[PDB]
Formats: sequence, structure tokens, C-alpha cells
Amino acid sequence: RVTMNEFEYLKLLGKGTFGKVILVKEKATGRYYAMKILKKEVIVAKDEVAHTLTENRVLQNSRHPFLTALKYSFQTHDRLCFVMEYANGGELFFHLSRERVFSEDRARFYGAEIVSALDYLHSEKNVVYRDLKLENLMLDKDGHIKITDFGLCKEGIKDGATMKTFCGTPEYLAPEVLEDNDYGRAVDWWGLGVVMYEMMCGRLPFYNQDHEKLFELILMEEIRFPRTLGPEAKSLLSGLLKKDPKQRLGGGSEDAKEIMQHRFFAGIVWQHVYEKKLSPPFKPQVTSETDTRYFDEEFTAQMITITPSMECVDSERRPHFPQFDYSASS
Ligand SMILES: CC(C)NC[C@@H](C(=O)N1CCN(c2ncnc3c2[C@H](C)C[C@H]3O)CC1)c1ccc(Cl)cc1
Repeated sequence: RVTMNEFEYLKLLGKGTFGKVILVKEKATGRYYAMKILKKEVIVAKDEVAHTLTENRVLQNSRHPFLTALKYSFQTHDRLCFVMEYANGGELFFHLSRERVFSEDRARFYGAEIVSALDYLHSEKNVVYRDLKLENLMLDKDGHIKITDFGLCKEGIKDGATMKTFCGTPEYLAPEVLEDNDYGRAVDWWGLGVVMYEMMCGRLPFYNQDHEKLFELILMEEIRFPRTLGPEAKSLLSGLLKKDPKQRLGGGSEDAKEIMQHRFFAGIVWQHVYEKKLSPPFKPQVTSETDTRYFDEEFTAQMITITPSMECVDSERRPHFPQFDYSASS
């Protein structure tokens, strides 16, 4: 039976719109985790309840080498706590920022891992991820991808079933989402297109600081590439960033298999991707189990405290949530 008292709170790893993530040590075991901490009050007030419960569900129901693994979820009278594996390599942005562009080989390696994870979610879990953006990609201590943040997932989506919720970050929205006339699972391949584009090209495929103008570009503007980009990369990215999901790579009944067989991935053995038999091109150079070199000092410098008999309280501002009683089976 796990509570807040079972952990030592070490360093702030980041803050998002709805809460914060702390590097913790489980005292009993000496193991290190990233604890995501949400205020019930804030979740309720910002209408983030449904997303939070979706994230909780999808984490409990999924086991994949490239999806962040949940160890515990539990709740206090005022908090919801996700204890997850600590992705020691930080956010991919940290790296991509600094290096400007990844090589095609390194993007290919990350792209394959992301395809592997999305194929599992689509094929095995009937889940559409919907939130594929650079910010949701981290690296584990070995340099393998971890997709994080499952709040915008859609469950129970089998084959060609459609969704209609308008959601996702403005720069990353697929044309059919902006059309707002229903969309399907190929929205994830649009997202793979955008992140692989950022990795290889060093910038978003489409950008304007005005959203109306950004949305016009996403919908209408043909993709362009820096002229150093190799032909196969350009072919992959053009196929992923087709405006019409029916013409998009991965947009047909074969889903991920169409992307897996693209010649950009020639020579990749997909079972070996899954088994982590491809050596990462970058290994995080962390020197301890608590090294936070791949996290922003803006966050890690900050002080941590217990806030910034109530076991059964179930109020409107602070509900007693279902399924926050989770400890992964050993
Ligand atoms: C660019 C910035 C806005 N990014 C915000 C982002 C962030 O700073 N992050 C860094 C810390 N952070 C993580 N840090 C380490 N390991 C892990 C995570 C995930 C919880 C999954 C787990 O393997 C989460 C991502 C974030 C996301 C959600 C919350 Cl609640 C708090 C922070």
C-alpha cells in the first residue's frame, strides 16, 4: 500500500500546464522514478479530468518497450500521483535544440521505435495516440525512445473507426483534424511525419505565429525540404505528410506495415527494433541514478515542498477518482 510518505523527493524535472514531475526515490527499495503530481482541484477546474483518467487507463493497460512504464498510481485527498520509470535521457527537444538537426540514421532509429510503439497501440490496443509532438518524446538511460503523456489517447478505435474530438497542439494538427469533419488513426502518421521532419530538418514543416495562418499552411501548403535532405527521407516525409489521409503513408488498411516497408527503413528488422537490438546512436552520459544533466536547470534548481484523516473525502473540487489504486504486478 503506497503513499507520498514512501518516497524521497529529490529534484524538480519539469512543470507542465496541469502539474509537475519530480525525481523521487522509493525509500524501501532504493529505486528511482519520475513522479507526476497533479492537483485534483486544478484538473477539475481546467476540465482535464477525462484526459487524466484516460492517461491512467492507457498506462495501466499497455506494456511496450517504447512507452513510459507506470509503476504506481495513487491519490491523496488533494493529489493524483503517477510513479513512472525515470527517462534519464530527458526530452528529445533538449538534444535536438542543441544539435540543430539529427543525422538521417539517428532520425531513422528514433522513427522506427516510434512506429513500433504506434503499431502496438493501433493493432494491439485499438488506441489512437493523437498527441504525437516532439515534446512527448524522451530518451531512457540507454538512449531508446519513450513516448510519454497519454491524456489525448482514444480507446476502442478498431480499424477504420472515426473520431471527432478536436485536440492536439496547433503546430502538430493533421489537416483532417483541422477540417473538423471526423478523422481516423492515420492522424498518428501525420504526427510521425512532423516529428521526423523536425529531427531531420531542424524546424517545423509549417509555422506561423498566427494560428489562422498556421492552419492555412497545414491544410493547403505543399511540404518543402532543405535541399541537403536525401531522396528516401524526402519520400518518407512526403508520404507521411500527405494532406489526404487516404493518400498518406500508413493511411490504408495495412496501417504501420506500409511505413515499415518504405525504403527509408530498408534493412531494418522490425523484431529487432522491438527487442532493443539496435544500438542507440546516442547514449545518455549520466553518471549517477540521480544525474539530471538532460533536464533544464530552470526546473532542477527549484526547491521542492509538501504542496506547491482524509482517506475517504470525495468532494466536487476534489473527487475520489476510480482506478487510482494501482501497483504494477511484479
Ligand atoms: C517543454 C515543457 C513545457 N515540458 C513539460 C513536461 C516536462 O517538463 N517533462 C520533463 C519531466 N518529465 C519526465 N521526466 C522524466 N521521466 C519521465 C517524465 C515523464 C513523466 C515520463 C517519465 O519517463 C515529463 C516531461 C511536463 C509534462 C507534464 C507535466 Cl505534469 C510536467 C512537465
